[PDB]
Amino acid sequence: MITKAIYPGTFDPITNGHLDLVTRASAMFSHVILAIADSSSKKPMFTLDERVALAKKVTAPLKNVEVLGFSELMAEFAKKHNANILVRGLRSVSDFEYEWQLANMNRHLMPKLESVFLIPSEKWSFISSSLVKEVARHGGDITPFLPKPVTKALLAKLA
Amino acid sequence: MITKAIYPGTFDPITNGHLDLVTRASAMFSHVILAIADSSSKKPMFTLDERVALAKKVTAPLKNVEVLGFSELMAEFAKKHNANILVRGLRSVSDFEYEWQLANMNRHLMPKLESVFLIPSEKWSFISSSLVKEVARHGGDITPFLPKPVTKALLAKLA
Amino acid sequence: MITKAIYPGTFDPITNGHLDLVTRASAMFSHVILAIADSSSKKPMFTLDERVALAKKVTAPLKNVEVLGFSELMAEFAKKHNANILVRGLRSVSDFEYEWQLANMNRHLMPKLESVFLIPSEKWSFISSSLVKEVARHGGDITPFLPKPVTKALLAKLA
Amino acid sequence: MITKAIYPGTFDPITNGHLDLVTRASAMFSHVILAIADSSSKKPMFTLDERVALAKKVTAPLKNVEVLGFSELMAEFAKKHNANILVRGLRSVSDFEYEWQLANMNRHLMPKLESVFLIPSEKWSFISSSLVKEVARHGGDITPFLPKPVTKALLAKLA
Amino acid sequence: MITKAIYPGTFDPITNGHLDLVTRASAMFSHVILAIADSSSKKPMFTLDERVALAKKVTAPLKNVEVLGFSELMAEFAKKHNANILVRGLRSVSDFEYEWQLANMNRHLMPKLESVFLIPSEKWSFISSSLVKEVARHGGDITPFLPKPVTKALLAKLA
Amino acid sequence: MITKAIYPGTFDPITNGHLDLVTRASAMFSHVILAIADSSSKKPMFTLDERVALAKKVTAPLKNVEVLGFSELMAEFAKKHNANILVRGLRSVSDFEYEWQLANMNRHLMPKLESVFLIPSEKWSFISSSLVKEVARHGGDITPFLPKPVTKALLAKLA
Ligand SMILES: CC(C)(COP(=O)(O)OP(=O)(O)OC[C@H]1O[C@@H](n2cnc3c(N)ncnc32)[C@H](O)[C@@H]1OP(=O)(O)O)[C@@H](O)C(=O)NCCC(=O)NCCS
Ligand SMILES: CC(C)(COP(=O)(O)OP(=O)(O)OC[C@H]1O[C@@H](n2cnc3c(N)ncnc32)[C@H](O)[C@@H]1OP(=O)(O)O)[C@@H](O)C(=O)NCCC(=O)NCCS
Ligand SMILES: CC(C)(COP(=O)(O)OP(=O)(O)OC[C@H]1O[C@@H](n2cnc3c(N)ncnc32)[C@H](O)[C@@H]1OP(=O)(O)O)[C@@H](O)C(=O)NCCC(=O)NCCS
Ligand SMILES: CC(C)(COP(=O)(O)OP(=O)(O)OC[C@H]1O[C@@H](n2cnc3c(N)ncnc32)[C@H](O)[C@@H]1OP(=O)(O)O)[C@@H](O)C(=O)NCCC(=O)NCCS
Ligand SMILES: CC(C)(COP(=O)(O)OP(=O)(O)OC[C@H]1O[C@@H](n2cnc3c(N)ncnc32)[C@H](O)[C@@H]1OP(=O)(O)O)[C@@H](O)C(=O)NCCC(=O)NCCS
Ligand SMILES: CC(C)(COP(=O)(O)OP(=O)(O)OC[C@H]1O[C@@H](n2cnc3c(N)ncnc32)[C@H](O)[C@@H]1OP(=O)(O)O)[C@@H](O)C(=O)NCCC(=O)NCCS
Repeated sequence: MITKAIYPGTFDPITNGHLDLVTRASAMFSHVILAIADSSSKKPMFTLDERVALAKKVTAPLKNVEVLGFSELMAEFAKKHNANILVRGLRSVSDFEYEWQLANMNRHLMPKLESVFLIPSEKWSFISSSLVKEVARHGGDITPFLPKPVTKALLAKLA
Repeated sequence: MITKAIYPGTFDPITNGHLDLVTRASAMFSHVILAIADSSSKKPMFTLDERVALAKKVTAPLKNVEVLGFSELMAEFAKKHNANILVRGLRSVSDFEYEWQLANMNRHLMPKLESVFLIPSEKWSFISSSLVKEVARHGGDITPFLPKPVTKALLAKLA
Repeated sequence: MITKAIYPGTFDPITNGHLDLVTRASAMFSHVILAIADSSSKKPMFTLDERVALAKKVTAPLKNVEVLGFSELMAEFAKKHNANILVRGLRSVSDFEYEWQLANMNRHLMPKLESVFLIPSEKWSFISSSLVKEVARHGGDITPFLPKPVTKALLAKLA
Repeated sequence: MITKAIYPGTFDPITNGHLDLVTRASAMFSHVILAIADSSSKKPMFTLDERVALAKKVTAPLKNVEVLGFSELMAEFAKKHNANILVRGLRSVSDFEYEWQLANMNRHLMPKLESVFLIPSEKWSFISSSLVKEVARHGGDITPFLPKPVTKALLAKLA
Repeated sequence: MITKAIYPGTFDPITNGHLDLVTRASAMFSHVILAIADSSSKKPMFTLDERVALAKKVTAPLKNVEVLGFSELMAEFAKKHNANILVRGLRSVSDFEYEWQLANMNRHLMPKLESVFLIPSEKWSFISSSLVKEVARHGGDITPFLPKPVTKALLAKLA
Repeated sequence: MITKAIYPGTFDPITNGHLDLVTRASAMFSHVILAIADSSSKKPMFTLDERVALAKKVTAPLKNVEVLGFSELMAEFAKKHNANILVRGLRSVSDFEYEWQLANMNRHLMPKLESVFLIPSEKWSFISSSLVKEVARHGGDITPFLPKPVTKALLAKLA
């Protein structure tokens, strides 16, 4: 039996929370696409190419993980790649509303794609990317929250 | 790659919500144990044997689902059955607290068992077993909420 | 156009929160039944007759409010009284889950009965009956939380 | 006894969720104004005139519903129209905070206007307008979520 | 300036979460009473004397912490001890409702006593005493969740 | 024993909710800095100097409160001022997520700074600054929500 899962997000940038979730998804499913949405209208700090390069560095040890950027409808991209499982995180109760909305919308768009949720380790659940960037903008130490090469890119982006 | 998942609960009795979640788990994983906890101290309405018999009737069409009752530590039962994935439902934000507590406890008890969460269909998410029993006690129609043989057993239990 | 609303609860005992909600419902609808469920299996402190007598004293100034005790299915009682609107309170986010479950169940039981929700005044929203009783058991002052005759009955019940 | 209710919102555009709530309000109250706030500072996709025209098409079968655009304080508009009831939706727990804030503010602005809340059908509760627009921008099917003429206008707005 | 804080609870038994909160309160305030409510009607597993003895062992290194059992109204006990600050934990969003209710009730009972809240370390926030006892009843390892002497007493209580 | 607390925020502008929290913090701690973040990237309505002047007027009666504007990392500012306690508000469950994220981030940035939370009076808990500004923009009365001199400045800012 073969599961092809998609882990979609803007990953701007990939964090230690994302790394925990993709590592766990990697262990459970045959193949995982870490799918990075262009999200142009959402004004990312890093370009799609920069985000893809960071995610590849961070997920390199995971054999059955593939990083792909995409600009289309997520449901269309999943269909294209024959994915049948969408994996998303729930850091705390507050994440539930939007995951429920997305999962219901995706149910309409691609009835065969099942959404499943993982709760990140307690080490990473409080991590908000906006707050990490805010701390970085003020020169605060963000090394615990991001992979090494991500910390390096973020600091460079802000210097 | 082979996933053996456990879907544990008291299932007192199995509802259309449980049926939706086990059917979806059945489609995703190689094998699913629908594991019914004795839960003696939690005072179930149906005996363990009655609950196992109902769950077998309701899950009979699902080839790769096995129904087993258990009285021990859930983590010990999973280890015994070489399960590596625990599947649980999240009906709404309110279910998150207890799933987060259980998942963290289970992480300590069996570090290799991953917990994953499914959100039931909008058709069934509002279903509370206590409220279904309350309605049944007052002679109200509960046919939409439970499989046919479960409705039959519940009505008999209450007549 | 004529609205007959039902405001159902265990009212064990009626509080200043209930009084605020029934007073507001009284102002909006043609007629309001303040319907007191027997709720025998839920072990009320006050008998149904005691609860009905307290609610009558407290709602006496409200011309178009009628207090009735009932032991059947709430939906059946509403049908019996030709009620088309069920009014319930939401004190805070935490009350939402159970109101959503009840409203969906009631939708199945009586499709024509509409449930509508009021948020109690900030003066009363934090009031929990269990906590008021707990404070009363320890001789603490509960006069702000209950109508005068209710405070009198509760104190007598506990002396 | 006569209830004039106001159902205020930005309605950008009116959705099947709004239609469900206004239809239910229509059944309960003598008259309903579906009041569309200009909300200029909130940058709507559709002009006020476009939104009013869509809401009129969608609410045409409801005899006692009137659609009006307004740019002033909602409380002032309600006073102007002698409305005594404000109806708003609660899709899930997450909507509670803002409704509680608005209702308290409106209590100060117009003490006689009562706010009352309806929970939309399970068919529509997960619908977020931002997410529907996002799906539409990517060419995904949004026909289940919006009335036919709204789907038509949205698609045209985005082509 | 001198702060005498009270940290009240049933402490049945004291956990590593309680220890974290009392240690932090100890660092901030001049004196802390760790106040153990008899809570007879709430059916504790450990007697008041057993709970007091466990809390004394666990808080012994904290110079300015005093452990006292009490059976009266918490507000009366605080007044008796001239406490002006009540410290309580918030493990997650789900704890907020009851703390808000208690704090408002305590405001009425003793207007000069201020309630203040601490969030436990991420190491301990998921710990539920009921779930720890449930795991202990089934022979599971609970050593990470309770101080050593508490683990010893609990195991003995259950053997 | 000496507590130096910091109460940080954008205070754009200071509200009666902030005044309640700082007054309570003033009563509990030896010294309180009401610290106003420049928050340039968050586009405040009032300049930092305007916000500092308003906060000084409103906190003038509080002997042990000092108002200071700052543009750096909050943790760095606290270290600079030898603060050991950070005080923040929790108006309702909805505020918990962001306070938990901030508190965890601040734990990493300055391990010795303890965060503690106060719940504002029921009089002020529903107050949202964005909604007060929205009401002010439409000429509605906001006098209950802001100190007198703040109402004066806001009205002038909007005329
Ligand atoms: C991109 C897409 C997957 C959303 O992903 P995402 O959650 O926004 O991406 P990320 O996990 O990397 O995080 C994005 C932002 O929202 C936050 N976020 C993510 N999940 C969240 C949740 N469930 N609740 C609240 N915030 C959340 C992120 O943390 C980040 O905020 P931050 O910058 O402060 O960290 C989704 O919109 C998508 O499928 N895009 C393609 C177009 C499409 O198909 N749209 C319709 C899908 S139904
Ligand atoms: C049995 C066990 C899996 C819990 O399962 P469960 O969720 O209670 O079983 P069910 O899904 O059938 O429901 C049980 C009751 O709690 C409710 N419930 C289930 N999940 C819930 C959630 N996350 N939040 C709130 N309520 C929930 C159920 O609906 C039911 O209530 P109801 O009678 O009104 O319907 C768990 O305690 C267990 O693993 N037992 C074995 C012993 C053990 O190992 N304990 C330690 C595990 S960390
Ligand atoms: C009685 C009935 C209306 C529920 O009412 P109720 O909310 O329990 O009655 P009250 O408002 O007086 O409060 C009952 C208890 O639950 C609490 N409560 C009420 N609404 C709540 C909410 N939505 N969320 C959490 N707790 C709530 C009450 O405060 C009280 O607890 P307390 O003793 O600490 O104060 C309902 O079960 C009923 O319709 N009974 C008749 C039988 C029936 O038809 N059942 C099926 C209906 S779908
Ligand atoms: C317009 C007004 C009624 C708010 O209405 P509204 O809820 O924003 O309008 P809609 O229901 O059509 O939705 C507006 C946006 O916020 C969302 N929303 C609506 N209610 C919500 C809730 N309670 N919680 C979270 N989001 C909500 C909507 O879905 C929409 O977001 P989307 O574009 O992703 O769909 C209100 O601000 C108003 O009265 N305006 C007039 C000026 C005024 O009087 N202001 C002070 C009133 S106290
Ligand atoms: C005892 C008293 C302080 C409550 O304390 P407490 O929170 O129940 O005591 P603990 O922190 O040790 O925990 C008690 C139980 O409720 C849980 N709990 C504690 N705080 C909680 C919260 N805010 N939300 C949900 N559950 C909570 C505990 O974890 C424990 O459950 P568990 O056995 O699964 O672990 C309170 O009722 C009191 O002041 N008692 C004296 C009498 C009185 O004055 N009453 C009126 C006070 S307003
Ligand atoms: C400024 C800082 C303290 C945040 O404070 P703040 O909460 O935003 O300031 P205020 O209390 O005056 O309110 C700011 C806005 O967010 C809202 N808000 C405040 N606390 C909130 C909460 N916990 N949840 C949701 N919204 C909240 C405010 O009400 C206001 O919104 P409004 O304009 O509608 O009223 C924080 O970002 C900071 O420390 N800044 C300095 C830079 C830094 O060190 N960053 C990293 C800290 S971990």
